[PDB]
Amino acid sequence: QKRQAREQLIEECMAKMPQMIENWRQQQQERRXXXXXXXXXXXX
Repeated sequence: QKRQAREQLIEECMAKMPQMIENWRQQQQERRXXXXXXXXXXXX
C-alpha cells in the first residue's frame, strides 16, 4: 500500500513538473522585465 501511494504521488508530481517549472520560469522572466521597466522609467 505504501509503495503504491509513493508511485501515485510521483506520477501526480511528474504531471505537475512541466507545469510548475514553466509557471515559475515565465514569472521570474517577467520580474526581470518589470525591474528593467521600473529602472528605465526611474533613470527617464
